[PDB]
Amino acid sequence: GYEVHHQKLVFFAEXVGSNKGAIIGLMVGGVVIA
Amino acid sequence: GYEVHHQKLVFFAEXVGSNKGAIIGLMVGGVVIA
Amino acid sequence: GYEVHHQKLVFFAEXVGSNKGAIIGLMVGGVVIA
Amino acid sequence: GYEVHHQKLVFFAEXVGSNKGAIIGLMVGGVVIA
Amino acid sequence: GYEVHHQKLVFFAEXVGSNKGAIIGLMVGGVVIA
Amino acid sequence: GYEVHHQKLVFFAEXVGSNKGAIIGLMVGGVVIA
Amino acid sequence: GYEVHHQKLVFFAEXVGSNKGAIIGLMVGGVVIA
Amino acid sequence: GYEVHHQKLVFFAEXVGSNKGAIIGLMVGGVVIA
Amino acid sequence: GYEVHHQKLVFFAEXVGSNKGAIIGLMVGGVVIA
Amino acid sequence: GYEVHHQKLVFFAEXVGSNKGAIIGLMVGGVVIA
Amino acid sequence: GYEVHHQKLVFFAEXVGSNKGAIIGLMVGGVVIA
Amino acid sequence: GYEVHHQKLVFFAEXVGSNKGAIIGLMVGGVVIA
Repeated sequence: GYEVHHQKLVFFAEXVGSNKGAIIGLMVGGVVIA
Repeated sequence: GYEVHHQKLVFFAEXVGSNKGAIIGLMVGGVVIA
Repeated sequence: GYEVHHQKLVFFAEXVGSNKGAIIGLMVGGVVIA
Repeated sequence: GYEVHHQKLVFFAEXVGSNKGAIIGLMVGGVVIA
Repeated sequence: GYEVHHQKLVFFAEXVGSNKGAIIGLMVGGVVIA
Repeated sequence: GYEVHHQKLVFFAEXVGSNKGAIIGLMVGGVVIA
Repeated sequence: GYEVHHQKLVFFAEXVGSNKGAIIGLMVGGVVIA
Repeated sequence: GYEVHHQKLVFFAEXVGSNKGAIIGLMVGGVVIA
Repeated sequence: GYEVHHQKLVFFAEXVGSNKGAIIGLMVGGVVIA
Repeated sequence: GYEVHHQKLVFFAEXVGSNKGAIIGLMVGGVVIA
Repeated sequence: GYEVHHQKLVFFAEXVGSNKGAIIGLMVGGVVIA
Repeated sequence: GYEVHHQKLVFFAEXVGSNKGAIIGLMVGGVVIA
């Protein structure tokens, strides 16, 4: 079990052209890339 | 079981042309890229 | 089981031309890209 | 069990062209790259 | 069990072209590269 | 059990072209490269 | 003459008990405290 | 003459008890404290 | 004449008790303390 | 004439009790303390 | 004339009790202390 | 004329009690102490 709390996240992104993947600020769980 | 709470997220994005993927600020669960 | 609560999310997006993917501020569940 | 709390994260990204992977600010869980 | 708290993280990224891997600011859990 | 707290991390990255591995600012857990 | 434009401001405040002063997100002009 | 434009400001404040002064995110002009 | 543009500012504040002065994230102009 | 542009500023503050002065992240202009 | 651009500044402050002066991350112009 | 650009500055401060002077991370211009 995951207990994630009290996060202050600021995400700046620039350009980001032809993104074919995942761009996530805060991710809880699992990321599978194929 | 996931328990996510008390998040203050700010997401800035610029440009972002021809995005074919997922751009997520806060994601809970699972991301599969194929 | 997922328990997500108490989120303060601000999402800024600029440009974003010809987006063919998913642009989500807060996502709970699962994202599959194909 | 993971207990993650009280994080102040600032993420700056520039360019980021043709990203086919995962770009995450804060990730809790597991990342599998294939 | 992992207990991670009270982190002040600043992440600067530039260029980052054709990224096929994982670029994470703060990661808790496990990273498998294949 | 790991107890990590009170970290002030600043991460500067430049160029970073065609990254196929993991670039992490703060990582807690385990990294397996294959 | 002041020309202020194109500002994206996010202001988070917590607690803030018995405030006797001015708490302003974006202020243009002049502030006099006495 | 002042020409201020294109600002992305995020302001986090915590506690802030019995504030008798000015707490400003973005201020253009003049501040006099007495 | 002042020409200030293209600023990405993140301001974290904690505690801040009995503030009698000016706490500003981005200030353009003049500050006089008396 | 001052031309200030393209600044990425992150400001962390802790405690800060009974501040009678000016605490500024980015300041353009002039500061006079008396 | 001053031309200041392309600055990546991270400012950490701790304690800072009874500050009667100026605490600035990035300052352009002139500072007079009296 | 001053041309200052491309600076990556990290400033750590601890304690800093009863500061009556100027504590600046990056300063361009002139500092007069009296």
